Amino acid sequence: FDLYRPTEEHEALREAIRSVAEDKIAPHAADVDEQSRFPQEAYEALRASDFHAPHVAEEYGGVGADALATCIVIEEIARVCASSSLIPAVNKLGSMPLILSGSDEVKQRYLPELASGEAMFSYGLSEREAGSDTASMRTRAVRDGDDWILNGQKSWITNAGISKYYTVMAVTDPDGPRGRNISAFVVHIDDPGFSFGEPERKLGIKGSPTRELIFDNVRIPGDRLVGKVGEGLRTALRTLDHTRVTIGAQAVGIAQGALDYALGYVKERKQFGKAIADFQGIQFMLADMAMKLEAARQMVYVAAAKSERDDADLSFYGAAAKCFASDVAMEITTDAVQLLGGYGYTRDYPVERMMRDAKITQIYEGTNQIQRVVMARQLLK
Amino acid sequence: FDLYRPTEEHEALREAIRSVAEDKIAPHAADVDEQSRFPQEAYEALRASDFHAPHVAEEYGGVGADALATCIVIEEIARVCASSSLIPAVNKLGSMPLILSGSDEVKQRYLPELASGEAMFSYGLSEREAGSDTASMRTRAVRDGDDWILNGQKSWITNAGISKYYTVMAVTDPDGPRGRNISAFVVHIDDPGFSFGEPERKLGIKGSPTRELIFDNVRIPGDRLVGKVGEGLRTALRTLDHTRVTIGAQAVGIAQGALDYALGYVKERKQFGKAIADFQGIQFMLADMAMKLEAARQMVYVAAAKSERDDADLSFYGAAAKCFASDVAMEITTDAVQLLGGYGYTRDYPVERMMRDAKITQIYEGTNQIQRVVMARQLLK
Amino acid sequence: FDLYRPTEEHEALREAIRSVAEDKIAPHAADVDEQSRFPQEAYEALRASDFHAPHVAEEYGGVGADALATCIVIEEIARVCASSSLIPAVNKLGSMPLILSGSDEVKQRYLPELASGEAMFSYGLSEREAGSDTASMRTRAVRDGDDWILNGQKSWITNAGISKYYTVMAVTDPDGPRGRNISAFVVHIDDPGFSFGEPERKLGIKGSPTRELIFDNVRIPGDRLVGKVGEGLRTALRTLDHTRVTIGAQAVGIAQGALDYALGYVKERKQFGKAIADFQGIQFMLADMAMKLEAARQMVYVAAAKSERDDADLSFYGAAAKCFASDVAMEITTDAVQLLGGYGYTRDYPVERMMRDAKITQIYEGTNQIQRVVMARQLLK
Amino acid sequence: FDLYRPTEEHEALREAIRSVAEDKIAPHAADVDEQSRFPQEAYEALRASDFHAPHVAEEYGGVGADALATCIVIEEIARVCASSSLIPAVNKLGSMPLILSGSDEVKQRYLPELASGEAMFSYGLSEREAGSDTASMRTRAVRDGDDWILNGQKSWITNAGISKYYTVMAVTDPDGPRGRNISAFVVHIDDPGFSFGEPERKLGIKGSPTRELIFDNVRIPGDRLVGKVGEGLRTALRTLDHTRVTIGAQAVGIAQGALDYALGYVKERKQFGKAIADFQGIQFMLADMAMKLEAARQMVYVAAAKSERDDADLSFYGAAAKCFASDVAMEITTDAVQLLGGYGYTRDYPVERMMRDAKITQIYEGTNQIQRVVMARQLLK
Ligand SMILES: Cc1cc2nc3c(=O)[nH]c(=O)nc-3n(C[C@H](O)[C@H](O)[C@H](O)COP(=O)(O)OP(=O)(O)OC[C@H]3O[C@@H](n4cnc5c(N)ncnc54)[C@H](O)[C@@H]3O)c2cc1C
Ligand SMILES: Cc1cc2nc3c(=O)[nH]c(=O)nc-3n(C[C@H](O)[C@H](O)[C@H](O)COP(=O)(O)OP(=O)(O)OC[C@H]3O[C@@H](n4cnc5c(N)ncnc54)[C@H](O)[C@@H]3O)c2cc1C
Ligand SMILES: Cc1cc2nc3c(=O)[nH]c(=O)nc-3n(C[C@H](O)[C@H](O)[C@H](O)COP(=O)(O)OP(=O)(O)OC[C@H]3O[C@@H](n4cnc5c(N)ncnc54)[C@H](O)[C@@H]3O)c2cc1C
Ligand SMILES: Cc1cc2nc3c(=O)[nH]c(=O)nc-3n(C[C@H](O)[C@H](O)[C@H](O)COP(=O)(O)OP(=O)(O)OC[C@H]3O[C@@H](n4cnc5c(N)ncnc54)[C@H](O)[C@@H]3O)c2cc1C
Ligand SMILES: CC(=O)SCCNC(=O)CCNC(=O)[C@H](O)C(C)(C)COP(=O)(O)OP(=O)(O)OC[C@H]1O[C@@H](n2cnc3c(N)ncnc32)[C@H](O)[C@@H]1OP(=O)(O)O
Ligand SMILES: CC(=O)SCCNC(=O)CCNC(=O)[C@H](O)C(C)(C)COP(=O)(O)OP(=O)(O)OC[C@H]1O[C@@H](n2cnc3c(N)ncnc32)[C@H](O)[C@@H]1OP(=O)(O)O
Ligand SMILES: CC(=O)SCCNC(=O)CCNC(=O)[C@H](O)C(C)(C)COP(=O)(O)OP(=O)(O)OC[C@H]1O[C@@H](n2cnc3c(N)ncnc32)[C@H](O)[C@@H]1OP(=O)(O)O
Ligand SMILES: CC(=O)SCCNC(=O)CCNC(=O)[C@H](O)C(C)(C)COP(=O)(O)OP(=O)(O)OC[C@H]1O[C@@H](n2cnc3c(N)ncnc32)[C@H](O)[C@@H]1OP(=O)(O)O
Repeated sequence: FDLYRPTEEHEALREAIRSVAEDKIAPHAADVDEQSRFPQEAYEALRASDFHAPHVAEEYGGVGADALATCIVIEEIARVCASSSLIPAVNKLGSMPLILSGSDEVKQRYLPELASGEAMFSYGLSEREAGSDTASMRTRAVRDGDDWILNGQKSWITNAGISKYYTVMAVTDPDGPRGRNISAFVVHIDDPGFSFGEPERKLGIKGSPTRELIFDNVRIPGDRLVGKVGEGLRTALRTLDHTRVTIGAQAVGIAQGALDYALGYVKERKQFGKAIADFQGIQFMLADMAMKLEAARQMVYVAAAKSERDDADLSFYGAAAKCFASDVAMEITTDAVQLLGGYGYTRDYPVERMMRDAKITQIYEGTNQIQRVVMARQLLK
Repeated sequence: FDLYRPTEEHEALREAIRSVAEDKIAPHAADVDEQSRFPQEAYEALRASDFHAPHVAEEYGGVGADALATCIVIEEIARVCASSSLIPAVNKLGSMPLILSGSDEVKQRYLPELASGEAMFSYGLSEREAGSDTASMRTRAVRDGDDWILNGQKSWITNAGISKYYTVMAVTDPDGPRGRNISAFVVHIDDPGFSFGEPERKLGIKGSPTRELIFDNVRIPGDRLVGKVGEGLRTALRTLDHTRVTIGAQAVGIAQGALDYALGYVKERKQFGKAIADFQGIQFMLADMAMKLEAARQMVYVAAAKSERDDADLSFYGAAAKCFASDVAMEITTDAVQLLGGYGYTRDYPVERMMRDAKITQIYEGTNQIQRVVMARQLLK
Repeated sequence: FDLYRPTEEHEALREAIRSVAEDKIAPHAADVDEQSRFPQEAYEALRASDFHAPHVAEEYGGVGADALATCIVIEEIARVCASSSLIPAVNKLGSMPLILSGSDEVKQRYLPELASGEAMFSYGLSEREAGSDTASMRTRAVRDGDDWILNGQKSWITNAGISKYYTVMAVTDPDGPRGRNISAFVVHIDDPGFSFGEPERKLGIKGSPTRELIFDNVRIPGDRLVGKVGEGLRTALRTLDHTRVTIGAQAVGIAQGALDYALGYVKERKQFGKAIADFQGIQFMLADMAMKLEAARQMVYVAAAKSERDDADLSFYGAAAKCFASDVAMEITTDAVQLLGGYGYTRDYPVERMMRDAKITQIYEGTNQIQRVVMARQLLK
Repeated sequence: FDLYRPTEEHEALREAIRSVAEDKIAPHAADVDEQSRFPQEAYEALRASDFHAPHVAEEYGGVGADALATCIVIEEIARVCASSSLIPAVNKLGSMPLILSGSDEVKQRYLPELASGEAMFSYGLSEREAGSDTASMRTRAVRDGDDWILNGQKSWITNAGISKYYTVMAVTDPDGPRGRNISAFVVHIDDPGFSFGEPERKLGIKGSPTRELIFDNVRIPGDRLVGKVGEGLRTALRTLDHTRVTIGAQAVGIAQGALDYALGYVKERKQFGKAIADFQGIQFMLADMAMKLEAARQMVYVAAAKSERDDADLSFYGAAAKCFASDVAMEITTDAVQLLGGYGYTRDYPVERMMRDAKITQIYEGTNQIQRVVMARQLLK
């Protein structure tokens, strides 16, 4: 009766990534956060064992991992270092427009490099004046001969400056129909006229660089185009249906690492002659954490399986899984800090970082408010 | 990729029970509640299509439906009439101690009658002074020759007076070790010295009779014994691991029928020139309802599959699924009443009954407080 | 230091109404609910001790109680019978348009009768197609000589059929400016062409009659007019600024009676060898109930004092106090049912009625959704 | 009708502290947090206008401000800089054992210095192995001639290293009765054998130093004793009844500054052609923030007035106000971050610091869990 559980191969993949995460990634998490620096140790351990971008097809030298497997990887990394979890998460986000809409030549040019881990990918959608409202973006791409000239800026780009390649969405016709006048392009770190802004000072995922892309007449070849002229936003949003699920998986992981730490702590700590775990009010809190986490985890796995089959209701299930899991992670991390008392408020324990990191999950890949707008559209048609 | 969904056979069973529920059961739900009377129409339609006790093995003339199938049946009935959903739910609860612990002869005597629907089952555990604290029960069974003599009372028995057979737990040794001095017996409606109390006046599931069993020197044969002397509480609690999941499935159904009604209503109703559904604050409420329901539904299906395999962690997952789904159903029904305004507060719409019925799901088969005690034990060992 | 408490005279008024409520009103509450019948015993005890309409000015034979005193009365009644609390609450709601906008002659005609308790008042604003959207009402009043002719219907009128007088809002010019084409009139129970609909079957406040007013060419004298032609909605909404606070006071009372009962119960009931109150998870629940109730109570008193002074920010504080206190009452009553276990789900204990009654407080005098619309307008200008 | 509001003198004090806070304190808040350094600018502006310790009696050169006035000061500072708010809050916490239990000579020695602002006070209760469980503390004070010798350690001391004087609680008889074998002493920064630990690295209130006190045979005169031998814990806990209210006032302030910023932001920011404030889902969020804040604020003022009169139920009201206001501040700050989107997650806006600072309010002066233990004791006796 193999209903409603991961396969044996998924559970073996879980032990393998857990093992890389606990030995190679976890030891460096406090320092990655404290110095706001890229988790280089984690990148190298993920690259050595093929967990840095597992979703890439075997045809390109990839692992060809399914959508649920990929979620388990991101979850198990996020359990110990949220910044590190963004290596596979943003590698998927940036590459997915190619995998969904790109020509065989574009795929063949870029995906092998991701597969071997010589290159990381970023995704450039958001701007200063168009975050949630992606259709109002102002970055322009103009034909010049067979070339494209890009002008404008993207905001908030994860792994910017480290990533070699940048999937960038830009207006290809300012008079074309709203939502359908935008195209996707691969931009290289060394393209002319392309700079980065100063790194953001953030609440959490501090080791993940977050920076503006600035495009000053960036000339790029015509073969940088991903899919069809004007179909770029369509591709960028179809991407978010799949990747929202991985941010759900991240939130679950962050929540799980916080619960693991709090549980271990309250079994050991004694006040009034008893373990903190022996107080029923604490038991009730722990039960609530565990029950909500498990509900979020299963809902993520249901959405991941939907992502793998491309089920017609993926839009609702990806928004619900991401929203739910991020809300739950926010509550659980806040409670994990609480359960350690004074100690939980200090950087000597990891729970305060986990609380800081959880808060991003409610904002990126579409604010939980936008998630609710998307869920309501699906219920009402 | 058949991960994290019901089988095609489960979806065909869903359309069949939905069809019986909408045509034969739903039309009578308001009257079942209003007159506090047994849903006889529903019993007859469930019996005619083999949904009154689907879990019984084919060996006994049953459907031999798996634990998830059984949950979908209870869910789809509970969508339209919570009182009716208790026909399969309490049939399982009452029969499960036989299925788990009874001899071939006991099973062969009672299960065929349930399978054909000539008999309903009830379960007698709780007492006046021992609800949550089952191990402190005072109903006694004393050997007399080969017979047993039962003395005491059970409280709160669902389908009492309608059920022909009663799985009753009683102390078989007042000096034996706590938790392990209790046995299970099948009691017939016509056994000597056995009466019922006056029906409870309840908030909801009003058509489901709820009554005390009174045992005044009830003489019954030695072959009424279910499993082993002293192992009765062990069996009764193992039962609740499986059946807690069906109360989760019930809560989901109640919540789903309330959301279906509220959605339909807010698309039609206009204030300030627009459909109520067009107000973003209402959209956010509806999204929250739908997202929480879906998280509860999936968590129930994960627990049901665990019930079918008898996974070692069933105890945690059944308590979490039941607790979560009942909490969520309470919130959603309260919000469904709200979304209809004045109309939602009247018995002309079904949402107020659905709110009243949802509240029981937080109390029976173990209060949500006891669910949290059980979940905390499992996390801490 | 007389800051942030009621006066000694308010505390003496509290003991007097508590005393009338516990002896004369409470004994009949279960029967008032069970038979859906008017609380006649309560009306007579409130009339005998001047608590049926205490807000009326001494100039009219009234008690001239301030807005906070009036809230304490409604609170202390609502502690034992929510239906009874609506005698002073709807007496205020119906009379307030006269007190605020009526001529000396209108006041002199109607308020003395309320003061002595020969007459109850109702308020007719809502319609079938205009609840929340009051400005879209369709009840019309047309001049004919010096008379007015009323045509249409009002929905959901509390104490209808018992009340002698009806403050009714109607369109006095279908071409006039939206919001400012409506007038208020006093309608007598015996006016020609005036009938009532069949009583609503409700979830709670079942002893309070709730019925449609039907106006079939109701001819009434020109001196029935309350304030100025077209200024009627302005008066009706100014009323709701004051009266929303009394529904806050009601919710507090309902919540307080539920907490009183649950506390008393969990001190007495024993499971597992201890009082239910000795379990820390229950302690935490009780603390949460008590803390939220007290926050709602104080916020109501702050709004009541604002109502008495007519502070400029009353609109925000009345909506916030009503919304908060009703949300809190809904949660507390739901938890009070839970704390009694099985017993809490039966009509032999009063907590289930208190839960049913609490739910109305989230809907009338402006849905909590409308309360949030009003609060957001005030924050944003 | 002067019910349920601050006096005119309280509102004039509010404008004066608001004015000092916005001009002299607010400009430095981001840098105080970013460099984890003491808010020296704020100390000097508070000292110049007599807001650094306003509660001290005029008899000692103080302002003699009442308990509500003192709460408004802490609230208005906390609106712009939570670290700065702890100057008056910890000055009160440290001095209160003297004000409540100290001799005229002890008061005359220490309070004038606080009043003029030449000295700050700290309070040393908590230890490594006794936080919540204060009665189990192990710091010892032993008589030697007329002197006392202190040995042990205190944990988590706010303003340690800056404060000149330290009210320290220590065991004065290890064989005496639990709870009643402890005394309070004033310790000077230059007493022999007294050192500080390395400053804690914290989530928030980073400019407030938090450090261990280490006592290595600290010899101090007999006249350092505050009140009576063995009555020290009694005094320390009576203190917390008053000071818990100021942490409520702090939380309110933090919440208010976060709401002020979010409101201002959502009126200006446009997506999809409209101000973010024009989206009803955002309106509902803002209403909820404002309504909960106001309920917390009033409940704090009610508790402050109780603190000023020393009402018999202060214990319940101080725990409820502190718990409620800190829970509400945690939710509101989390929502304020959310309402700014990406910007809210960066240190260029103050909302993320406000979220980090709010979390401490749930932990110090007694964890919200301990607050619930205290509230349940008061309800149940
Ligand atoms: C750490 C970090 C990393 C990021 N990485 C990337 C990346 O790699 N690639 C990329 O393209 N982007 C990235 N982003 C951008 C991120 O997804 C955007 O911030 C997000 O889409 C919100 O946009 P915004 O900040 O402009 O907020 P806005 O759109 O200005 O929204 C502000 C507030 O308004 C609310 N709101 C907006 N519209 C509505 C509506 N219609 N109804 C109700 N409420 C509404 C929002 O929920 C929010 O609370 C990143 C952001 C962060 C913080
Ligand atoms: C409609 C209905 C149908 C029922 N049908 C059946 C049936 O068919 N068969 C059957 O055997 N029983 C049946 N019951 C009984 C039901 O399961 C019991 O009410 C339930 O086990 C709770 O028992 P109680 O009412 O005695 O509450 P108590 O055990 O008295 O509990 C009272 C309160 O204390 C709390 N509490 C108790 N122990 C703890 C603890 N250790 N820690 C924290 N909080 C605690 C509970 O959660 C509850 O809130 C039914 C009940 C109802 C209402
Ligand atoms: C027991 C009872 C007694 C009553 N007594 C009286 C009385 O004495 N006098 C009287 O005049 N009326 C009375 N009423 C009417 C009551 O105040 C109305 O039901 C209320 O104003 C809501 O109107 P409605 O039922 O038409 O709901 P609708 O206005 O149809 O609202 C339906 C749903 O839409 C939501 N909604 C509506 N507008 C918005 C919006 N703009 N933004 C977001 N959500 C929105 C509402 O909150 C609600 O959830 C009574 C009602 C009841 C149930
Ligand atoms: C920034 C900061 C500043 C501080 N400043 C001062 C200061 O100036 N002076 C001072 O004396 N102290 C100070 N403290 C100490 C602070 O008040 C303590 O941390 C607090 O009393 C909790 O103690 P703890 O950390 O040892 O947690 P513990 O007591 O170990 O508690 C751990 C967890 O167990 C829970 N818990 C404990 N007992 C129970 C129970 N009986 N029932 C249920 N749950 C329980 C707690 O709520 C918490 O969630 C400060 C702390 C911080 C973080
Ligand atoms: C991970 C980060 O940090 S980066 C990404 C962060 N940003 C986001 O997640 C953006 C959040 N916003 C969005 O998802 C969208 O802008 C929304 C949901 C707000 C909708 O905005 P709208 O202006 O209403 O867009 P609309 O729904 O018209 O979509 C525009 C076009 O894309 C298409 N589209 C939208 N969603 C999808 C989808 N899931 N799959 C395929 N196409 C889609 C539309 O159908 C439309 O094309 P069409 O006109 O030919 O049908
Ligand atoms: C559906 C209704 O309306 S009817 C049922 C309603 N009532 C309930 O759900 C009862 C709620 N209460 C319970 O579940 C239990 O009484 C609990 C969880 C509170 C535990 O009570 P305790 O006194 O702590 O019982 P304890 O855990 O010692 O269990 C007693 C015995 O049953 C066994 N047992 C308990 N749970 C299980 C289980 N899930 N599977 C098998 N055996 C079990 C124990 O191991 C023990 O036997 P042992 O001593 O040989 O190990
Ligand atoms: C107790 C029950 O069961 S009965 C009452 C139940 N019904 C309600 O509570 C109704 C709920 N709805 C309302 O409060 C209103 O209809 C609202 C808040 C939704 C606003 O509706 P809108 O169409 O937006 O009305 P608007 O705000 O323009 O008000 C109409 C007029 O009344 C005035 N008005 C509104 N509120 C007030 C007030 N508090 N005081 C004085 N005048 C007011 C307006 O200023 C306007 O007159 P103007 O154009 O001369 O300024
Ligand atoms: C601000 C910070 O960061 S510093 C302060 C941080 N720490 C705290 O707030 C500590 C939290 N803990 C406490 O409040 C207490 O230790 C509690 C509530 C957990 C109670 O602990 P217990 O061991 O149960 O203490 P108990 O209630 O017996 O109190 C000990 C003694 O103090 C007395 N006492 C307790 N509360 C008070 C009070 N509010 N007023 C006066 N005396 C009091 C008791 O009556 C008792 O003396 P007694 O035996 O003569 O009656």
